[PDB]
Amino acid sequence: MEMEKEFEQIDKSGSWAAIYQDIRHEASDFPSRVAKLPKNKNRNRYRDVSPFDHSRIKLHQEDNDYINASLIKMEEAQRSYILTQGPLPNTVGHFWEMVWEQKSRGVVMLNRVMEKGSLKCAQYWPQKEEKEMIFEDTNLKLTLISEDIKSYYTVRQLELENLTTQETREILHFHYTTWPDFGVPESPASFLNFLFKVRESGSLSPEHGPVVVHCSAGIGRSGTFCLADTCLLLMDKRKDPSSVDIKKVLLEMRKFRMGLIQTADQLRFSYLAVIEGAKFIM
Ligand SMILES: Cc1cc(C)nc(Nc2ccc(N)cc2)n1
Ligand SMILES: Cc1cc(C)nc(Nc2ccc(N)cc2)n1
Repeated sequence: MEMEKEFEQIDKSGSWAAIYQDIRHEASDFPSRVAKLPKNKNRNRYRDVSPFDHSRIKLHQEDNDYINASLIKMEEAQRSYILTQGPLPNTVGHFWEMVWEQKSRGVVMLNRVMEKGSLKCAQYWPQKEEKEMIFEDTNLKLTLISEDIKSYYTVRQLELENLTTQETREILHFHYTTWPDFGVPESPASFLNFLFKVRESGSLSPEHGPVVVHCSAGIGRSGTFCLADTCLLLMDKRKDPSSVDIKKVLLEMRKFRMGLIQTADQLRFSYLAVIEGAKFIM
């Protein structure tokens, strides 16, 4: 079926939970043996969210190459994304090592450091220009260059220096600051505006490594971001845009990382974002 009328048909019939459970039943199951090794217990934020072995990002290190991060490679759309958990106190150095080694230009952050009164990720970037951060375990230095605070999101320019080679690179930090503590946004308008700002920066484009996107577990809000981006790109590429099937795209992405889209409300919000976004494109 088309998307906008399949949407109203699920709303009128109140069957979002049944649709979402079908997706969960059909989703791929691949091994995640490296994630579960005992030496990696303090590299995982949640015991039930792990990268598959076949698509995990490897750190360029011979001691321990593990980070909870996955490469989502969308062949028809010609887009790639790295989805990862919010960094932990003992993985902030690994996180920036990955950004460096994978040649990423942008980092997309969809959570606040504290939500619901608990810590959802480490304060992994500097808050003041004159107070830089050094990661001694991976030999990187990180400096805040500038910060632009807007009503729904903040954009930061950061400098990452490999202290071994003295090479430097500019990284863009796109921080969506207004996702509610509970539920999903009422309107997708600010989320789409944010997506378009990331696109306009070059961070999603083939001349760079894959964008790094995270929330707390790296599957819920993070899944919504890449699902909406990929669906809209396919609608531009194809002769028949109504042939884009959001459930099939989500199942394709779940071949690369488990659990993408965590609730039926997030599924409905993804439909809404793609629907409204397709009107603005034209
Ligand atoms: C010398 C010194 C002393 C202190 C207290 N912080 C830093 N740098 C730093 C900046 C930002 C974060 N998040 C962490 C550390 N550096
Ligand atoms: C200069 C400086 C000063 C301080 C206090 N920390 C850092 N780096 C850092 C590394 C890992 C975590 N978690 C936090 C900070 N760097």
